[PDB]
Amino acid sequence: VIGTPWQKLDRPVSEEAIEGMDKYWRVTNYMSIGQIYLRSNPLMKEPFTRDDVKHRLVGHWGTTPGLNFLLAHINRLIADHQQNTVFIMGPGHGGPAGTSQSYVDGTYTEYYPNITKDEAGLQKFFRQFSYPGGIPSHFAPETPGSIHEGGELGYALSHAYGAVMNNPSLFVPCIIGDGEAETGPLATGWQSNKLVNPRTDGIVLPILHLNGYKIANPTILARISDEELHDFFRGMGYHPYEFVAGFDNEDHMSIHRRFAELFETIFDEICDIKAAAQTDDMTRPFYPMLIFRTPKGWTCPKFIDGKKTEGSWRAHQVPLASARDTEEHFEVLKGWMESYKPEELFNADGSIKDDVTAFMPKGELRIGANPNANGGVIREDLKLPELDQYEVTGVKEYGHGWGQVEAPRALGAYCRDIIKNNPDSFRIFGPDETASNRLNATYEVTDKQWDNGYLSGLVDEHMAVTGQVTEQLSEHQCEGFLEAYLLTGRHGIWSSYESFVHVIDSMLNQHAKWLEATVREIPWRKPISSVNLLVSSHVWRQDHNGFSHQDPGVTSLLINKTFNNDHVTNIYFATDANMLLAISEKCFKSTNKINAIFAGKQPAPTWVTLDEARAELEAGAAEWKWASNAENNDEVQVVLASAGDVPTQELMAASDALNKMGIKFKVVNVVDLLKLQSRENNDEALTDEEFTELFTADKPVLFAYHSYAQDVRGLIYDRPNHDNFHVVGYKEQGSTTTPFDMVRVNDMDRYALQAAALKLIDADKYADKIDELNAFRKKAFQFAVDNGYDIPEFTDWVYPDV
Amino acid sequence: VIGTPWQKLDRPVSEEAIEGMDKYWRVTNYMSIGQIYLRSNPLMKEPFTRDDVKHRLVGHWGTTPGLNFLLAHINRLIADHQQNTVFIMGPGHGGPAGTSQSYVDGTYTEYYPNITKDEAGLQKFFRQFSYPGGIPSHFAPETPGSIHEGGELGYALSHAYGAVMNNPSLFVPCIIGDGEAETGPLATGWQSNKLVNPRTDGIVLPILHLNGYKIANPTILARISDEELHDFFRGMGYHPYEFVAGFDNEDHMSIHRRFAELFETIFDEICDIKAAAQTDDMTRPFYPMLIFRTPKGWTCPKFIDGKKTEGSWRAHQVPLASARDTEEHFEVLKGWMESYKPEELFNADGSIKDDVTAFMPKGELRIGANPNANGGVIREDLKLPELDQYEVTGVKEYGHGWGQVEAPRALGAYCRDIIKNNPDSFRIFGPDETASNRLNATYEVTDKQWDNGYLSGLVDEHMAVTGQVTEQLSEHQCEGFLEAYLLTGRHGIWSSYESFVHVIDSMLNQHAKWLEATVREIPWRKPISSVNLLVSSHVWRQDHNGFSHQDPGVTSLLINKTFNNDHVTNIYFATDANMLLAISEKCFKSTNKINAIFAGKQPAPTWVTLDEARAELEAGAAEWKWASNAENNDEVQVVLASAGDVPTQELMAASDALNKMGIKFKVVNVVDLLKLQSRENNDEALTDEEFTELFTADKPVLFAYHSYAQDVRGLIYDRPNHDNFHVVGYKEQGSTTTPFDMVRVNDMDRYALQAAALKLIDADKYADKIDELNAFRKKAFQFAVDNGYDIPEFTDWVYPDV
Ligand SMILES: Cc1ncc(C[n+]2csc(CCOP(=O)(O)OP(=O)(O)O)c2C)c(N)n1
Ligand SMILES: Cc1ncc(C[n+]2csc(CCOP(=O)(O)OP(=O)(O)O)c2C)c(N)n1
Ligand SMILES: [Mg+2]
Ligand SMILES: [Mg+2]
Ligand code: NA
Repeated sequence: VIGTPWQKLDRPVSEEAIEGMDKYWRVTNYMSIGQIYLRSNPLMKEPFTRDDVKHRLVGHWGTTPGLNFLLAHINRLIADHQQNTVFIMGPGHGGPAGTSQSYVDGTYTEYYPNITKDEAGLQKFFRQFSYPGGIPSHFAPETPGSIHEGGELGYALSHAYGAVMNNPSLFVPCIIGDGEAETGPLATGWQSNKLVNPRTDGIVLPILHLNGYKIANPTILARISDEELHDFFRGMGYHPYEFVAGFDNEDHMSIHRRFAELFETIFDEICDIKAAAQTDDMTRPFYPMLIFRTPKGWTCPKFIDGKKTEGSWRAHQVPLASARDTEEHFEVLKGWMESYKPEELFNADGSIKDDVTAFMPKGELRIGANPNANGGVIREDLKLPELDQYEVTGVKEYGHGWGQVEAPRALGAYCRDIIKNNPDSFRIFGPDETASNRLNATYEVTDKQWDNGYLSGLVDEHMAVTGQVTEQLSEHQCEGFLEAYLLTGRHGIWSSYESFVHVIDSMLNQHAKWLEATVREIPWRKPISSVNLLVSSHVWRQDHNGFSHQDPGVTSLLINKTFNNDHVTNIYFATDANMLLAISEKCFKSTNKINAIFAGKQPAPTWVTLDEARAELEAGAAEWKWASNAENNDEVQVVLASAGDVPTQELMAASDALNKMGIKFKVVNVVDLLKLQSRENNDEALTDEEFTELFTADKPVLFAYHSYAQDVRGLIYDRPNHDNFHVVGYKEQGSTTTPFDMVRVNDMDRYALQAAALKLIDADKYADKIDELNAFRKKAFQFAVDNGYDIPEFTDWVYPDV
Repeated sequence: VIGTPWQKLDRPVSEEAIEGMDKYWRVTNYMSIGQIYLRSNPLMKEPFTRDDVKHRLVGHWGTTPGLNFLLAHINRLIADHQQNTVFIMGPGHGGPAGTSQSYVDGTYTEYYPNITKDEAGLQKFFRQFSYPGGIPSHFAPETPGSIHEGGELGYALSHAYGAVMNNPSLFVPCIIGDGEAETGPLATGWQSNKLVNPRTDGIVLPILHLNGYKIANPTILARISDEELHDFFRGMGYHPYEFVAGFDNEDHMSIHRRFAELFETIFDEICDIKAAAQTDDMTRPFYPMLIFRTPKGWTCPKFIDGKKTEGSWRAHQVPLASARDTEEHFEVLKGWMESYKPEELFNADGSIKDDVTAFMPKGELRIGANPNANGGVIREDLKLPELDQYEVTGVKEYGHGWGQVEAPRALGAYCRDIIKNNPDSFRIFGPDETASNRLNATYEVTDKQWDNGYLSGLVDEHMAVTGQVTEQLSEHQCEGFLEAYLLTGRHGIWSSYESFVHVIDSMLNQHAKWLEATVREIPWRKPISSVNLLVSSHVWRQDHNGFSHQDPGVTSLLINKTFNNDHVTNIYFATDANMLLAISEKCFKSTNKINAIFAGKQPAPTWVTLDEARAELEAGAAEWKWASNAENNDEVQVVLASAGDVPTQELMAASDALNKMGIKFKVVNVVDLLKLQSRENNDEALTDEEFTELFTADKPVLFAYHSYAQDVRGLIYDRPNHDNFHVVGYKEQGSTTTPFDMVRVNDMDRYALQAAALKLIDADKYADKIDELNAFRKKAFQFAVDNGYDIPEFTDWVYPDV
């Protein structure tokens, strides 16, 4: 247990804590200006001149003094209440407030010992910000206290609410840009309070950083009427509180005492909710939220060159951009930095004075030290059930190609038992598609968590106020809740229709960037559990939905996060349920990855046994020798290779026909796609030797790919024999139609694959046969048009091993 | 002018209009069930049996009777008020309601003459729905009345509000799923009423289709308290009205008269707002919105096999899934279809009776006929200013490589004059980045439109209640507002930081799917203006922001919409301002495309004159003969090729050094990326002959690519000489650092490009020189680390032609 959660003070905030927070706000504003502007002379010691100013002024002042004021007060709250706390910096461009926080709390020098608490360390700390060889301008993963960089805005609320799930002792003050609140993902993030339980989850306090402006415009929420702004928050289930300061001549000590009093009223309401939830965990409370309305750039010069800067969008990035180049801007910078009175905040040796930090929390309650902001320190491996009990044993009993299993059901049973063994640390998220993607075996041991109105057992099923599955129709919510659930040390999986994974392409990009920077250079940030995404209800079988639902291209996005032997991204094609089991175990043991797990939810054959899946998964691609009919590679006339459930079923039927014609081939199944890349691009890929053993040195290779052929063409560009591959993939053809027609129109059906194999072997010899196969594809299409189902010769085919 | 806009009735709705709407609702519910369930016998004529039921039951009933009821009432409104109207079907899976609407209004048989108004046409209409060789299950572009398919949910509101911009006569009732309202893009779409003006724009009426459920869960908005739901809408600037029906035994005629009365009160409020805005166009009104709370699946069987189906998520997809297979489900289907009393709705010949449609609008006011739902019928070409006045004439006057122009400023001036010449039909959208991306020359002739609070001329600049630029910090809003502005017949452009274009990858996928289906098979849907996106503030120069802002990969997404010689997608690399001008003119003349226009906003050289840009753009890739030093292709030792402003600047400096060494090369610039694909993949690409003329038949090619190398490797896989290309691209390296360091760490700097050229020519001979160049890259990096700016030898370089 960290601290003493949800305790009220029952005395006023002390005057010493008020004095300490004003000194914090002054020193963190002074050091944030020093990080943006100074390359030397951090204490302005004689002579202080333009030569001490950076030659490239980069970074963002406007948000920063607001964040520094909130951080003084959240620090005071943590210390006085001993409250386990992680904050979220929505305006992540306020990086200097997050680095200043960790430098004051002492974690900065603990994690970066060269950056010491004295004049030399402070000089290094100022220069390194947003500087070559230095550190980022945002609240990046290399800053203690960060689980959210806030560069791509929108995800502050889903991260906050995912951090509190199953974390009943944790408070998260979530600071949200008022410009960020104009994004789609932030606007739906406020609704998450219908999806957490005040007994079994922790508490988010949204703090809208309503400083009036974004980069070059006012914000929508700051300029609507105050009545509308409070109705809006009350309508989303909050009790809004509003604080306004800095627009008049109120002295800063008075401002701190009024804010401390308000924050204590808010925290007491949060403690009342937490106490009441011990008894009534079914009534959803109106959780507090705070509208914090202060001038953008607060405390900077009111006008610069005749233009209003404090209280304007003009304060967003770098005011005084000529500070190194003109004596006029320099004297303004000098007066601005002097206004914080640093001679009162630092000792002669350059260390921040004890009276500046006496009010701060200590130990693991410090924002920079709390293990929830470095969740791999808390993470334990999952207690996994043995995988063999889930195996589809039909392949062993009856043969390769057996049955009509819906593959994700085996993963549903495996996840049900992972939840039973890990009942508060593994969650499932889905955008109203957990049952549609066939993971509903999980409801045998838990419920979908819904903290909103119930009506009747005739409609509400598998649903309760606490539970380990969460659904909302928003891929941004599912991906963001899971990312923070992992960042805080826990585990989970989500599923999405494949075409709609694209809604969250950019969130995958950012969490991959967070992993890239972590595995490269932040070894104190310990490994977290991977993002596991079941990508299902895929392009080949959108029977009720059609063309808008046909887009497997998240493969191509994921390929753009495969560099530097970081190994943070995996793309897996589950050939059947036993392959899906073997991939899922590997994913659930893995850390520091995004694992995209492709699997079809339609009834489909099972190709391999579980032991076979385990071996083939490790290599990444495998010959299926029981399907190949060639003696050796030299007798091969064509290599039949596939990745994906439906391309594999059509390739296997093509193999059956080609065997019956007397054609010699081998069959290669591909599961771990990036293992096709060269070793020069991927030091864990097949070697050239192993790749040539599979694909041959010089025989044609027909490759039936689940996604866009471009992916495979690009990945194998420097591989031996790559000129001999013919990659057939989805090609933006399809609608609501029958299973055969959907593969027919992308030349992926068994008949077109058999024709393409013959064209690669001898197009002249097999010209008539290729025409007969193309005519059969037309007869089977007319059959579907006339009859309303596919030709039995297509539907009824079973691999002959069965 | 269409109809008589914004007119009140000042009499009650007639009883004949009530009788007509109930007959519409019955016939459209009956035909929607017929589209999902029947392959023959649409009038249930003796014998009606299981053999008339489809063998594959696909499609979605639950939303559909709600939409059919709203469409009866919107049709009655249009006819009685003569109101120019386009609706939006947010729950686009209710396709059978949109096809039934067009079949009743008569547009279906006008556009599809085989689908006649009689028993044979009705049989064909039932069978073809969601059927092989037939039509989609959603409200696809091939349905008259659609500008929004609604397959990927979320975009109903941004499309509605973009359709009304500069369309002051147009009413848009926007029907929004209550599950769809849980998405990010829909949640921020409600805020668009701060961005339209009630005098100069038209009026959206949001209608929340609050049927209680999504696929397998209740919805957040249906289960929060009613007080919260109305506070929420009032807080977002609406006057909420709520209608509840179908949960008790109220007869349907009574329901229609109560709804007609409410819809008239709402429409009168909208007419009051429109009249008042003629005089006061600065006070933002509280626009009506309608909460429409009815049971999901309304009018279907209350229980099926003991499970509650009407008023449940169970009604979402296909109830009675055994209708063909068991006599029990069949008799339920038979009784359900009989309950609409089709013998009263159709004549003996199968035509819908006159008394069913006498209340409907006629002519171009019909939902299926209105030209705003087929905007290419209204679209006129833009009146474009002559391009030569914008040319950067420095290349002609002083030489190739001249100056420090910020390229988008030339496009800003060109757009300013396009707005002046087309003052109500060309808009700019940006997510608070129009000025940051250097398009603010537009504010010389218009303002950013902001219909929300003003405070002071010291902060509000270039901003007014009417104007032709729109900014909100949401890429979903900008892309959705523009898509509908184009779909309704107008023109425009938006700009985004490159990394964040990814937020709307999935919207690009869907608008490309809408274009694919239109150019393939819907020739009555006339060409619309293209989506033009300036992709700027790119990966090489995110000086204030860093690694989260470094992701040029929308190239790779766009490559997955390049099939079938549809030619709906273009990827352009603007080498400099004159190239950007030539690309922008081509884009602004183009139709039926998505044009992604890559350009850097940093000060940069200008390489080509405007006439040169015009020629080179047409071919797609061009030799720069003034930069090449080789006699002919056979004397070339390496081809130096680049795509993108910064790769081109570094390649040109590498060319200068290589010339000075005595190395023979040629320089090829690539602007129209997909023109590198083979003709077999793209019938408008360079031919093999033209491609070999540029890249040689067998010399090494060093290709400095702006984005991820994978893209170029995949596109050239079947091109002559492709094995000799070495593609250098971004590789997930970088942070907030200097311009040289950012290209250094991706091996893109001039020194690494010169080294790679030497390694391709003779790695043994030039081993020492390659070491010297790699050491210089380390000295220039240490220089930046020590001094805080790049080495003058790097920054001060100018191509020697200048
Ligand atoms: C998704 C996304 N779109 C665009 C941007 C570009 N951008 C960086 S800061 C910023 C304005 C942020 O304004 P606000 O949230 O109000 O922050 P503050 O005023 O506290 O600086 C924008 C538009 C972004 N970072 N993320
Ligand atoms: C962005 C997105 N995510 C997921 C889906 C999958 N899906 C199709 S319908 C649907 C439920 C829609 O519920 P609602 O909007 O309430 O529509 P209605 O109840 O009127 O059928 C979902 C989850 C989708 N179509 N779009
Ligand atoms: Mg702001
Ligand atoms: Mg619904
Ligand atoms: Na090759």
